[PDB]
Amino acid sequence: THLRPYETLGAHADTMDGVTGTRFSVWAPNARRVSVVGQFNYWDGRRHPMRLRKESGIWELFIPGAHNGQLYKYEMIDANGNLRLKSDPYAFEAQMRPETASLICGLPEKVVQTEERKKANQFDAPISIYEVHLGSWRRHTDNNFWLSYRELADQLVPYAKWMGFTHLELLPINEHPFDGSWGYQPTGLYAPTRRFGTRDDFRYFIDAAHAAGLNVILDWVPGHFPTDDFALAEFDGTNLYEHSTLIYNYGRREVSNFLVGNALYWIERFGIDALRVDAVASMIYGGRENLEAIEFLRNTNRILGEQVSGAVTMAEESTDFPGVSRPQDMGGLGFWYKWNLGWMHDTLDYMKLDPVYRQYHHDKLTFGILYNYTENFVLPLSHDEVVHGKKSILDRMPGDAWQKFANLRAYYGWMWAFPGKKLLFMGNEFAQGREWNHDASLDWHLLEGGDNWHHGVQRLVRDLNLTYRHHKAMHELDFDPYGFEWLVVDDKERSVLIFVRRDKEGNEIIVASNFTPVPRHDYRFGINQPGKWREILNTDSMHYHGSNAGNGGTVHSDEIASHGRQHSLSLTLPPLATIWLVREAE
Ligand SMILES: OC[C@H]1O[C@@H](O)[C@H](O)[C@@H](O)[C@@H]1O
Repeated sequence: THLRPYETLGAHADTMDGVTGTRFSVWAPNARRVSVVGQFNYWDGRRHPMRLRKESGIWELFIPGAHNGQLYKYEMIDANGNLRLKSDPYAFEAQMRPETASLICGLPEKVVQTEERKKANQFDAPISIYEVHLGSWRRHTDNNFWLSYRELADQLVPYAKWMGFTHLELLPINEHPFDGSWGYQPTGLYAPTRRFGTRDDFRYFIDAAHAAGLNVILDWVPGHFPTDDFALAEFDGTNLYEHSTLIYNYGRREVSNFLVGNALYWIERFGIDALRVDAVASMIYGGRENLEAIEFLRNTNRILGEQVSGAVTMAEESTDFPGVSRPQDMGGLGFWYKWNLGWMHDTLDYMKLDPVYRQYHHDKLTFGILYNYTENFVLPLSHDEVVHGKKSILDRMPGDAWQKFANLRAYYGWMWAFPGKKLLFMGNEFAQGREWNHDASLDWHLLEGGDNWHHGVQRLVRDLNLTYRHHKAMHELDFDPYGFEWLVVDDKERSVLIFVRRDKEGNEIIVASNFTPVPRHDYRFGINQPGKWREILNTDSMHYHGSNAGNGGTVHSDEIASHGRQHSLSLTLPPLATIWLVREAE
């Protein structure tokens, strides 16, 4: 009604007086007269004229014979007296490249969210996200054509599922005219792009993802106004959706309706489990504060939480605007999760340095625990990091080849144990050497031939995901100080960092990282829980083409004081590696 305007505006199928047809509604308070033109009219605007309404400003009409499948637009007389063809803002399907225009299809049946999908979005869940641009994941060999939604449901769902990810994150699949925007310069907010098939196909892709046990996070764009093809600027002749560089007018009721309404659309009518909002800073800009942007995010989040609890939202915000992932009543904004850009910048800068200069930059691996409780973090290695001459993640690493791969493997070992949910952009899991190209398939060829270093990283990421999801200690208490404790925080001259993760029932898994090529034998450190400890993950294993250094079985604790603790372990730490230890019941 007042929240889901997509249910009454646009083109919908109805039958009045007995006979069937479709009814068209468009919001335009100004503008002299408005008509519907399509395949049922010879595109003649003199035929079917619409009637405007007073206390809404909506032109409407019920055209008999006009059915699902035909194309249509609106021929209007702009409030300044101009003749302009407009596509429906609430178009559910469209046609890209060789034109622009709306379709008649109506709304899809609608999806009631199951309980396993709500459980998976929670703060106590393991959450590991595979971020993908549908247009450049893979391509057909012969001709370089895109995979359709249905082919992605048969190839991209099983892959993300086998690799052990819990979530799939899509770069924007709303209709957009150019591939170079990656989806962030949209023209139709309610239509899945037609690049990969119909909107029912997309719906089928989401069903398949649910059926495989994945949740789906969709990149959502309320921060970028349609500045293309004349799709939403000067709509009726006045600044309908825009202000008075082209930004939204979040102040108006109906505009806020068009945006909020779009959010319930994806979650209820496509079964989307979460929404991510980018450039939140670009939206809410202390002194520039756009009061109406801050309030729009707060109302969206509040309404979502009330109308579809179980679904959550995530945000990227680059100015440390306090309280991004906190309840509205204080700081506010009201997002469930926040991208940890600081950690991504810190660990990468650290990771980049010659292993030999790391002793002077230790503070880049520790500093992130100081503020881990001010926001609910996702640790993101996303698309922004591998474009525009920023190099891939693997090209950031130092040394000859084997060293770059050992470094990258150790980093993932660190990343997957650090408080925060995980996000990995496609191509990173097999260590692509080249930067991402939206125009081409990923470098899947690196994985051709006999077992190689890239298979090694790919196997690691899978074990990393599987292990991480098995042990509560690794995910239960990310956002509670009890969940993480330092064991060795100040071994700067050797670059060794050891800490513990802790589940609700007190169980500890020990994480040790060696960030230099020098292997450490008989490395002694204090523990809280004496007994028998055993490796469960070792990034230097030869299964990932490491050198296979390690502890080769159970190691018992010694009652020998160390680092202020009554008991200790003496271990091998493999070079440029991280390991995880679990305690054996006795
Ligand atoms: O089109 C398919 C092929 O395209 C190339 O650009 C990629 O590097 C290959 O890995 C891929 O398999």
